[PDB]
Amino acid sequence: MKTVTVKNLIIGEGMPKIIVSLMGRDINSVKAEALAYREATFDILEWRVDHFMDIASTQSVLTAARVIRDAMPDIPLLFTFRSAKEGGEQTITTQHYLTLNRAAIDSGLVDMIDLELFTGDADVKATVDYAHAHNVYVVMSNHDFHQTPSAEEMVLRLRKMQALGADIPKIAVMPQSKHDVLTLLTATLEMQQHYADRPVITMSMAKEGVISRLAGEVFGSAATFGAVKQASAPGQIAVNDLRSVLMILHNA
Ligand SMILES: *C[C@@]1(O)C[C@@H](C(=O)O)C[C@@H](O)[C@@H]1O
Repeated sequence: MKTVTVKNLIIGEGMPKIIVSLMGRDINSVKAEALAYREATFDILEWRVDHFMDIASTQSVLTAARVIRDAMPDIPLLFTFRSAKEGGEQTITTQHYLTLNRAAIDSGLVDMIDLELFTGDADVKATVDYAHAHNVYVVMSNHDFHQTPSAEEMVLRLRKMQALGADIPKIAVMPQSKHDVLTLLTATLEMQQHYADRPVITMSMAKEGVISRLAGEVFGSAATFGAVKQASAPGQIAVNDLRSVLMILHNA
């Protein structure tokens, strides 16, 4: 295992780390949300850039990043544009997606970026290498909002992310049955037992999948998302309740 340490937070050891997502449409709402979020307890702040309406302007995006970092100078900060294809709020070109992520990297404001695997292997690998050349970690991600692949498919998808240089592979999948929740836990455990080179983040979405957001320590999901006021994906619970459960499991 190669853990990821960001600002003295060690991802891939101990209790799963709690991530919350800040969603603001404009600079004013990003400011307001940052001030509210800094009164919540969590480990990693994700900025969901795809909720920001002035996405065409790299400088407006960088201004909003500055607002967040000013509000929370010491927080691990994850910059994520989630494409509509993968459950996000809007669609941009691959070129502009890469431009925004490279700008985030260059700014020095962000600790990690999210890169979607299915952007394309060559673009992903180049962007991973760019991030690493500038001391930024990559959460490489995939989201299926319709269904759950087989455990074997999910393992191979996470292993491919490892192979492309992901620091932290991530998969979120939609259960169509309770069995699919167990499939996601089975894939997660297979990574822990047999492919434990990098921390992985996994989740089964929606209400049926909630247990997967709680059982990260035993089966091997290195982080979990909670909601401050609004969920950033189906199935997230209130962040204080998430924290309570994680602590109970860690100390059981
Ligand atoms: C990583 C990610 O896609 C996971 C979502 C989830 O299922 O909890 C929340 C998103 O905000 C995040 O980008």
